[PDB]
Amino acid sequence: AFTLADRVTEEMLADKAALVVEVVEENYHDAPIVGIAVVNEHGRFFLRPETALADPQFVAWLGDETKKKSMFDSKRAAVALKWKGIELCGVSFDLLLAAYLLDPAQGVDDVAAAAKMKQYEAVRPDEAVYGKGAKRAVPDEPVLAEHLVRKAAAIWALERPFLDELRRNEQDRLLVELEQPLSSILAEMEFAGVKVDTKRLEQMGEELAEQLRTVEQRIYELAGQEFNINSPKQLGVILFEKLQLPVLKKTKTGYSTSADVLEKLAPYHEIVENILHYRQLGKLQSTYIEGLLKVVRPDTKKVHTIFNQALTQTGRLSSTEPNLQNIPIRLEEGRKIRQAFVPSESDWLIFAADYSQIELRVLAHIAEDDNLMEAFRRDLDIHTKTAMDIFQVSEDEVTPNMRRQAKAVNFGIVYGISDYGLAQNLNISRKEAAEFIERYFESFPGVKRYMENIVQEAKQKGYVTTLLHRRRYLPDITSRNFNVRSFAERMAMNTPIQGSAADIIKKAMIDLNARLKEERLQARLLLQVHDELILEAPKEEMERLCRLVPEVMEQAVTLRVPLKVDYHYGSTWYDAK
DNA sequence: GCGATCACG
DNA sequence: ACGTACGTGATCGCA
Ligand SMILES: [Mg+2]
Repeated sequence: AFTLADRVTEEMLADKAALVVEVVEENYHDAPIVGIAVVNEHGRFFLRPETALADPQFVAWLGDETKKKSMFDSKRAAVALKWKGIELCGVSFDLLLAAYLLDPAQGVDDVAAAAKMKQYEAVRPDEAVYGKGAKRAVPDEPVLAEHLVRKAAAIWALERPFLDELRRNEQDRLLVELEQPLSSILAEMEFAGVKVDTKRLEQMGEELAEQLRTVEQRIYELAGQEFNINSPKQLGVILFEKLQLPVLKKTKTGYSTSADVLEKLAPYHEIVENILHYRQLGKLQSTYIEGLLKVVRPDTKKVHTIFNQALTQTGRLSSTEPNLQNIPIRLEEGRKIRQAFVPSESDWLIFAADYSQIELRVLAHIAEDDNLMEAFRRDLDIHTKTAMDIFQVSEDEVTPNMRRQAKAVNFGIVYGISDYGLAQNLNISRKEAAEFIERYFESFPGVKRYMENIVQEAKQKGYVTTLLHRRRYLPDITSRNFNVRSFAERMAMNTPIQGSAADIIKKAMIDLNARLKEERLQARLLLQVHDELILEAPKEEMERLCRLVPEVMEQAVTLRVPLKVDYHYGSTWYDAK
């Protein structure tokens, strides 16, 4: 039972409560709050938001850091409230982040899924209540109120068991000192948004519609026929049946036309280079011009991403609607998209700071590999040094092709090395790749010992860990299926590296936000892209940021090798290079 | 809805 | 003998 309240009472404002501030729309930016539930020592309450959020005592309670709240996905509530000019403080327990740290593979995305981890089933999945996709809707008040009170009651009854298990895992500080403070910082970043130069985007797309038409007509002429270049089935028929190009592959999905296949097919027909170019331009038009403009707010011309903090299996963030972690940079034609990402105020600039080789520096630290540690203590070009070691040549004798192949070896080492995977990447034989790998481990025997030991540890304990005690369970490590077991072995090798790098930049974000506040700088974090942080600030703060941001990022943790941070700034994101 | 594809670190 | 590089999200075509 619970109270369907018509007005806020003092009983509802106790100094510890489970709080539900329900936002049903997936994108919570400027979205409605459909209902509120409070569970505390005095009872269970459902409040209508138009009543509660207009009540000064309830708003003061929400903003009082000394009034502690337990929630699920507090960032969603905090951001929805920010759009209403209401501050949420005092969130001491977030069940979504607790569940994520205990086991990221559960895919916990609602209270019911977290509750099932502790045999609590007296709450419905959100999808059962609201529906999926187009059939989605807020139910009538009796159904909605019971659901919100059941979620608040579940949070109330799950905080202790979840904290107990986090404690046993030595993850309690990871929740309270890393993920929960980070959630508030991410909320600020998403709410600030990034300003988009939409007229430049519209022009850029224009440059693109003309070039697409040009290459599309060239492809039709070369194919001797007009067809749907973007259809995988149709392209494969044109290439491999009409034009009779060679098929170097498997499976029975018609034919693969991925860029790695087309790059090998290019010497056989002029059409292949044009299809690759058409693919590049069409990706920019559909995803990064048209798709971006769809989610720009028409009034402010800002995009407000949502950073999913409880999704990836390694501890990284992800970014949605739009994804601001995969904006084009590698080819110049795509890189120009970043000219459309601009500071949100006049006379401000974009400032970008990135870790240099954080994953291999983490590997040097965790493996305690003498040669790799010394390479970073000398601040060597790690791919040139790896080439020197594996091909047994002096620095002057490293050719560009040697550095390229050594770089691919380094990628494989971080991903979880295999002769098959390296051979596929470098387009060489498994035996040739195995020789590269053997040479690598002769030069980096500590890395070899580390990789052997971490796979054995994953088998023994059932999971692997990161520097700050994030965990990933790997039950497939004991599979008698070669493919299944090999997947788990690569995850055992990769997750402590990628995940520790994620831990470090998350701590850097917390440290940076604190330093920006101490210095009373106007600079603000806008984005994180795995190993880099993107800020905007007044032009008059650039000199201070050039010293502050790299130092904070470099000092976030202390490893057996230095951390190194590069930085750039300019008038647009493109120019911060 | 799902696989293929390609964008990023 | 075995055959996938690690981690993500958006779009498209097609069933
Ligand atoms: Mg970098």
